[PDB]
Amino acid sequence: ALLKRVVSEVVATFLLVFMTAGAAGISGSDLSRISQLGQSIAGGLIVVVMIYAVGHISGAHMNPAVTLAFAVFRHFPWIQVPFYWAAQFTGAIAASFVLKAVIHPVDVIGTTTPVGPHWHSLVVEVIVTFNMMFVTLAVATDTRAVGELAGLAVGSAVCITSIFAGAISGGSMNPARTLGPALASNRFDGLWIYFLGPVMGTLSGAWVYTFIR
Amino acid sequence: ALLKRVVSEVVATFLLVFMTAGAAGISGSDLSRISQLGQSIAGGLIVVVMIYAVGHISGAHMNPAVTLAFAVFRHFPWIQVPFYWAAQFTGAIAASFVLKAVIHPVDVIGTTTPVGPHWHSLVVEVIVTFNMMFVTLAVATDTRAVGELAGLAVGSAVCITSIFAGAISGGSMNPARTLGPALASNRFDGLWIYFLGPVMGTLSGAWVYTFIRFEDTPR
Amino acid sequence: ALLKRVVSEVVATFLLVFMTAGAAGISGSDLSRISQLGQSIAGGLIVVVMIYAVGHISGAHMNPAVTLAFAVFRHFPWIQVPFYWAAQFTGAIAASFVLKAVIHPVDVIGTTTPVGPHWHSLVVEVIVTFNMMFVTLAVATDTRAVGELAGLAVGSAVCITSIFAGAISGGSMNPARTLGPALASNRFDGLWIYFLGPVMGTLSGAWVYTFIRF
Amino acid sequence: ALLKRVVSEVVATFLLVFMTAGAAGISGSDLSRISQLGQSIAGGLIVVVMIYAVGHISGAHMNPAVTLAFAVFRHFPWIQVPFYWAAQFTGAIAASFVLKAVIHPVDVIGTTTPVGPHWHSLVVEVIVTFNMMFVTLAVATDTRAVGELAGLAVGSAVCITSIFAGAISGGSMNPARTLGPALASNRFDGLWIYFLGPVMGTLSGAWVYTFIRFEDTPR
Ligand SMILES: CCCCCCCCO[C@@H]1O[C@H](CO)[C@@H](O)[C@H](O)[C@H]1O
Ligand code: NA
Ligand code: NA
Ligand code: NA
Ligand code: NA
Repeated sequence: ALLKRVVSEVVATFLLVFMTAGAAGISGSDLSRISQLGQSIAGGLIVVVMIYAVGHISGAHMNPAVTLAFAVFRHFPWIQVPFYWAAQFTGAIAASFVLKAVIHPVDVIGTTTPVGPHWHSLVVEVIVTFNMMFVTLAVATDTRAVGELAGLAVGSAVCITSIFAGAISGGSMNPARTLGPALASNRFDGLWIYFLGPVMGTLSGAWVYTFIR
Repeated sequence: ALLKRVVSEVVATFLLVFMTAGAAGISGSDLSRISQLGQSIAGGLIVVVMIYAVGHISGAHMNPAVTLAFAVFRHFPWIQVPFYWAAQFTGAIAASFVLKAVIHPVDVIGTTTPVGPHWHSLVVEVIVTFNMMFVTLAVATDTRAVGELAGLAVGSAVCITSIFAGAISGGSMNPARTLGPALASNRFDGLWIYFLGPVMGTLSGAWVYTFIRFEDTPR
Repeated sequence: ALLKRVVSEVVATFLLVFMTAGAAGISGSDLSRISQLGQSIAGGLIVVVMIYAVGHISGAHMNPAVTLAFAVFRHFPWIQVPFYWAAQFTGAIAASFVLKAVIHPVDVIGTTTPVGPHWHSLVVEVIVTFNMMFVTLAVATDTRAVGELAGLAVGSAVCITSIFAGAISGGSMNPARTLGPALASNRFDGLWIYFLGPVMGTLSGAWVYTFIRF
Repeated sequence: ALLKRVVSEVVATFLLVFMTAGAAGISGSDLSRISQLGQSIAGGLIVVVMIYAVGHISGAHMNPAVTLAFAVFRHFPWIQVPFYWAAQFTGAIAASFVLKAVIHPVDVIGTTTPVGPHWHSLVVEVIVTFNMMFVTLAVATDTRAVGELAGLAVGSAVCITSIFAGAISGGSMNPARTLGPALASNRFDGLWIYFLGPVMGTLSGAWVYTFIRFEDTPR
């Protein structure tokens, strides 16, 4: 079971970063090849796809901050958390180095970096990650919520992040989605934001939902 | 119960306004940062997200004119209306001022103000608000409707309003969503429209659905 | 009950046309106010909204050609068809003239008129209307289909029609949605296409679905 | 019952290619007529619509590589594979020539051809087709998946393909949807990629889903 969940998360996060960072990097190189809104939509839709494809096998976390929040609030076994982390970072990094080849001569592989003061990007990442984790705890753990629509709801949140936070921080919510492209592009500006921001956001969204449910 | 629902409404209206106004304001300052269509899609999607997040906790009104319409048509208890109201205005205002901090130097924080003669904005806000409350009453209160799709159905209305009414009134339907950004941006052009228009919209959309949901309608 | 269904259809069709022709007319006037894709998206979304609002009351036909095809294939009673037709045209025409006042000085109120040779628009209206009626009959009348997703499915078809057929015929599928704006705009080019194409479209789509269904 | 499924696949594949290649071709002639994003959305939405129309009839394959993968992994009878392939190629080519008539004087009919080095298009077609088939096998065959949402999930994969792979290979995943337009355009650049790529993509996607769907996978 653990092996199949690990493979599921490797593949789901690989596809998440491949489509998200691929569309972002091509768009950033030339808006006539992929529009800004088009790359934001693609980032939302790949989360929709992965949730309906493996949400019932691994839970489709694709995101180390999400796995952490689920474990902290007793929705997921702590013993599996390092494995999920190993899987998500592995898939994100593989995706990014595959892109670095197949979208060449584009050499900024859909990184998330801050526009403007870094603290803007800190606060925005926290809030938009909160929104995503808040709805995630509802649709993934509350029988009173509409679980069949989990994919649409979480993808919607990712799309929002991409449209709005994309203009400030690049709209990550996801240390692995950030770190892969950063390595493939050798671009690390503000990297710590994309670790601290999302963890704060996932832990607070979860906490607030756990209070109100 | 009540306090959880207040917290729900404050968080949901905050996140509604943060995303709606922040995307609309950044877009309004520079369309290469966020496209017009992008800021409208974000507006609809945040309402989808919040309905799937808290519809089963507080009803995810996130809008005082919706709360009012629900109470008037006996779907929501009057005693909690002020609490919901305070939550929504609180969240909206808090969000607008966090935006004012973090989208700086953008200074117009996604306001809704009239394009052209103000009665165009009044008529449009009533009708697009009617649309949103009409479908809301159906999906939230009618067992024959598809309650599981409430978020998608209401968000779709919100998206239409942002696309079409965005070009005339700014597409609010939501007195708190208008007022927060107004205070944060010191822009109040036509502000009364965004109270009267949505109230008339929700009351009338609720009234019409109430008339058609029953073959023999009471009263 | 017929009264409430007629009111349902007047309201739903008014709103379909108000949003669809409103967005199209403002976009046609100035793409910086509403984008081309934006107005297409609004056209699909209002059908989503109306199907979830009144599909369980009147069936959210909103379209005389759809009402007709439902009745021909015995899914809807013939005696209500004229009332549905009256409701639909009435709502469409009223919304169009409401638009004429509130989007002034825009004066083309979101019409659907052909681009290039008229017969292109005829064929395309037939085919895109087939697609919409085909999915409609599955989701509205086949218990093996996903009835809960009917609004999403039918609205999707409407959005495709706006995006693609919008470049050829204006993408109507809907005699009332075309006639309302035509009257409000005083523009009638190719009007007959938007009666005959959609009727052929809905009848043929319903025929083929009726043939393949189990 | 086979004739009904064959008619279902002719019609579904015809409408898939009619709307996908029609929008792509008009957009490729003139972005002011249909936007690039718009034609991408049309491509995803027609798959949504066809899955909800005929998923319960024929299974809404509309794609010979999908039929192939379903049959290899014992979800579809081998004996019907040639009938579905015949249906899909007939529907697709017929749609292409109808378009050639009604979008004239546009003469490139929504073709999928490589941008840049052809090997990129091979790799990308494999990966994006893998994504499509992976979710497909979940929602069409796994009782734990949300089958009612199959249309939306598969249409979403198609949309992503059109947006991202559209800038590299044209985003096909579908030998039929490539071949029809190529014949009608007299345009065959890198055609083999749209046979090999999608076949590799659906087989490996179906393989990896088969691997992960069971704790103890038979073999
Ligand atoms: C991952 C590497 C895959 C190897 C295949 C590379 C794709 C080459 O591409 C092919 O190159 C041929 C030249 O031999 C040309 O004749 C074809 O037109 C072209 O499509
Ligand atoms: Na539930
Ligand atoms: Na219901
Ligand atoms: Na059903
Ligand atoms: Na299921």
